[PDB]
Amino acid sequence: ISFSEIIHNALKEDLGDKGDITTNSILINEKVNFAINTRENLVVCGIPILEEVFNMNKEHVKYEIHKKDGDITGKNSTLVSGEALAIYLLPIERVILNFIQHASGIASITRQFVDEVSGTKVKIRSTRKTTPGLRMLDKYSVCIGGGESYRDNLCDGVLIKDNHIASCGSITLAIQRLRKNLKNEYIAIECDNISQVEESLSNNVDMILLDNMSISEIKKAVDIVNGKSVLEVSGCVNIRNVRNIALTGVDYISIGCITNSFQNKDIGLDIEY
Amino acid sequence: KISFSEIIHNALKEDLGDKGDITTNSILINEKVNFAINTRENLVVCGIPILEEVFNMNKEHVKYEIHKKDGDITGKNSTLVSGEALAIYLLPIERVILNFIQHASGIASITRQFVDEVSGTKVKIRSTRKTTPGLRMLDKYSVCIGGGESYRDNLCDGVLIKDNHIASCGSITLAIQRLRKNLKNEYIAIECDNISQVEESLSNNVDMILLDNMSISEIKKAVDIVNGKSVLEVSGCVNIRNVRNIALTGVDYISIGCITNSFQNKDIGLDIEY
Amino acid sequence: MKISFSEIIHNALKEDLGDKGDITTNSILINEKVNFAINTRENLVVCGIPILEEVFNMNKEHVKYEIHKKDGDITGKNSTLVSGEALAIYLLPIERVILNFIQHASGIASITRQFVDEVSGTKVKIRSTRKTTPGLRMLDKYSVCIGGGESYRDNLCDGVLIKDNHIASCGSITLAIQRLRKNLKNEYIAIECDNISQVEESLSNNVDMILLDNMSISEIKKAVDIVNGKSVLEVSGCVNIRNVRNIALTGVDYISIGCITNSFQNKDIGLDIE
Amino acid sequence: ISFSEIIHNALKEDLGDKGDITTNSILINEKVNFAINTRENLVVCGIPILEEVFNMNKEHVKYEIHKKDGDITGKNSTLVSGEALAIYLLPIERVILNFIQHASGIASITRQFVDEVSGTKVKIRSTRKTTPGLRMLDKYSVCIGGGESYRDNLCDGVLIKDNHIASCGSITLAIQRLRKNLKNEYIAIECDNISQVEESLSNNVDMILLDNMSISEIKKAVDIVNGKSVLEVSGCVNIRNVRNIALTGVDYISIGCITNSFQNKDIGLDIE
Repeated sequence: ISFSEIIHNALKEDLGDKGDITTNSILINEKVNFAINTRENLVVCGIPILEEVFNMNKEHVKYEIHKKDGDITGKNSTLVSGEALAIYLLPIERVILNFIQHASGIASITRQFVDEVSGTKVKIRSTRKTTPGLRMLDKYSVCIGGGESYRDNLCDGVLIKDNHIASCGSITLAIQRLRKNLKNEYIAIECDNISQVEESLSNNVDMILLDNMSISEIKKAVDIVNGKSVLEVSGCVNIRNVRNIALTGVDYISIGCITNSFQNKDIGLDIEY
Repeated sequence: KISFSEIIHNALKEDLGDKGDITTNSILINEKVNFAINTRENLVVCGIPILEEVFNMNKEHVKYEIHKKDGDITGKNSTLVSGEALAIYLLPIERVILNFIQHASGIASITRQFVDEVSGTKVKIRSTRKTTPGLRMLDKYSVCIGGGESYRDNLCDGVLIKDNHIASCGSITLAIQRLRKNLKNEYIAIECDNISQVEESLSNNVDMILLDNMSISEIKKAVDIVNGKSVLEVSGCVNIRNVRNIALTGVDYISIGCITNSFQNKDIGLDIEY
Repeated sequence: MKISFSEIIHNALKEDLGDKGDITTNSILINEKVNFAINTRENLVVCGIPILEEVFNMNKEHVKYEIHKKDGDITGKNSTLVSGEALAIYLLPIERVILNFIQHASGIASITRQFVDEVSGTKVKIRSTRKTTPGLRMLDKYSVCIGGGESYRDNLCDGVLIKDNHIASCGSITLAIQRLRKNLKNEYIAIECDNISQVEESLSNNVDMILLDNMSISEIKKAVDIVNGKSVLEVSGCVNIRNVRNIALTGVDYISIGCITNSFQNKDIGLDIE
Repeated sequence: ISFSEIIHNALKEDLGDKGDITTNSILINEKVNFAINTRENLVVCGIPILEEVFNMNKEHVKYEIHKKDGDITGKNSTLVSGEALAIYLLPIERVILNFIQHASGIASITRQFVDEVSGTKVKIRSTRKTTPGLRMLDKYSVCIGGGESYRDNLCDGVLIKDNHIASCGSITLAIQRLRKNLKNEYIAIECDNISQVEESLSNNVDMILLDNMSISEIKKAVDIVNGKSVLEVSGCVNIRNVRNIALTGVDYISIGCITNSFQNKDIGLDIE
């Protein structure tokens, strides 16, 4: 997965054409030892972004990676250390930290959900309710946290949604039109009641997504589906009920709030003398 | 003025790539639908210009009316925008439009929460640069829609001497003397994390002093020591349950990282009739 | 997705308006309203109108306009492309940006149209190259299409074109094609040749498309004969307008011309104010 | 002058996310000797862009600079040579070549006009009719060709135009407003007739630009101005009349056509 464009855009928004007027008006040739240090427990994510950014400035930053993406670490853990020309380091500090705090926030909440469905068959998935401009970083971070993804975007998978059904008039017609136009594509469909589950099953779809159903309804869907289709539960599922959802027998749980509405992790850049 | 045209293009490109929306394009032909963008909870509306801009790309196939504008405070089940569209042009932009307005309103709404809680004091709530990568300006705009303010947009448009400047050059006094030699007549703000640093900043006649992660006790002391000679700002992720006690101290600004990261997106949906 | 000019628009605005904006306009004008027209000063193929639309649309409260010609329209001297009413303070700072775009885009569309007309009644299509203006690859290729031309590929990612320098780097045409085929199964393969021997060897390897780079009319005629319609044939180079028809009648499929996206004349178009 | 952003945007439009699929599918560790060679006479310009691009890939490209910006050179002249890993060189060939061909184009035509006004006091200037996104490269290239620039953009100098006058109603009013609002700015005004020249003089402007006047009107303006303001000519300036214009006694001639509607120079990358 390439991060080069998002890195550029993050640098550009913070550094513009004039650059860092504070740093540049104070520092010349000072060299500093630094450390990227966690201020809380987290699943590490975003180190490749930090590497790509430091690697643009290879003559001016020397560094050592102590933790790789996916490592679980405690408070006060040094993720990366090294030495730099301060005039090259301080202007990129906030861009690097904002990336790894965001990415580690996603990896960490995801891992909390994955740990809580441990010993069931279920995999946690991301959705498309991701931060604008960071679709791929967000889905990558969910994967580093132990989750999966059905598709990256609207181009690489079929998912017939509530609003497709309301627009064409029926699940049956929607699947009919799609089968004609697409070459034996894997079909996923969103259902918000049991009658839609039954209709989706009549049409031999590959995957059924249960949207905002009660646990009793989810169990009924599991029963009627009877292993003839993949089943996924969607919504913002909180940490206190994801296990009960998992134990129904569904295959996947997709969660919106692991990629929006989550806590960034507190990570800082500490500089010596 | 602020433009969103690039962040919109990048959001569209990441979701629609080169193949377009394969699901919608393989199912819909000429169906027309009535739609409403409806809130599912109380919120401060923000991001409407983004919706307008995306909708304006398909003027022939999307007809709409705005019912609420940015900054409007609205309730649950409120229609922000309604209209009529060729479904084949609307469904592929639904998630992009909603991700934007959910994010923007989340920020504007948390900001307004903090703004209301320091009501009856002089305090203004400010954004920081701990914004979502690629959305610096949307995020700061959204804080402003919510009743907040901003010291600077980025590293180019204002001076702010940090812990790491002080650490790299060795002293507050050297940093300021060098900055003044290079930027005459420039407004100077500096981050302090103890009283000694507040005292040294004052000797140097700075315009603005940020108190970074100081205790309520230290802040009250800083206010007494500063004696109105400089602007005073408190900076950190402050609980909503503690923000007012900080505002009662006498400081001028409170900047809060967590109104632009670590906030709840607002719940807003696209309902199709039907 | 439809082509987006939002990024190149922002960079053109930023380079001309910077952080201080238009100091001349902002220091003279207040609330003055003006009728305006964007008028051609000669014959041209209209190109770049969507850019003009996007810029005007950033200032919708302060600029009211009507489009009278669309991209691809062929129009005469003293033709009004767009007219309207604007607060002067908002129109004058974007004048030069908008004019530079449409004058550039229309210059490309117009020179292309010239080459297209001159090969009329042959099977030949005029193609763009990658010898475009830096930062305007997509605008330049778009403007060639507006002018009746076509494009093999947008850039180095979306088609194979084995070049003189590939052949020189690996040692042979046969080894280059073999390696590519090993790595990209069923990729359409184009290769540039600068003599008949290289055409013969490319044909032996069953390539889909052969480019003739700076060959004489005599060699081009020999190539057409040897190829015998078994590969697509394209002539590439800065053909003169007075010699492109001759090339077209040899029976090649395409002519690629570098000098329709560089070294062309901008069209003269102005902003007239009452 | 920074070229970093323009480099980035040129690389981005040509290499995107997938990179160079032809090069990456044919080559691996092949190393090549290369030369960036002129196919015609020119004023060299854009070498610092080539240097900044190559310096991104320092491990993969070694190079020698034979000609610097402003050097006048002949057909078949090697500007830069060296050795590179082919897989790193070929993907940036077109970006590097388009920059130096554009920049050399501007510097070369600028120099032609400069040579033609030689022995007069006149300086050739650039305008703002530059290629979109290349304002600074275009103005730099004009300077390398022996020209000058009044301002980089609308922020760093004042120029009262025809449309400011049409919008506010008079030269006198426009200048009066500007002097209140701006702190002692150098004032330049565009005039398309002698009445406007006269009015600008009574307002003690610093510079007057004569927009598309006849040689006889320009001479009249030189006479009336009498050294009390800088005089610049803009308009239908071609190589065959620029000296006549220069001999009138004006100070500057600004030329739109040296930054748009000019010939790129033919330069190529030759490999062994």
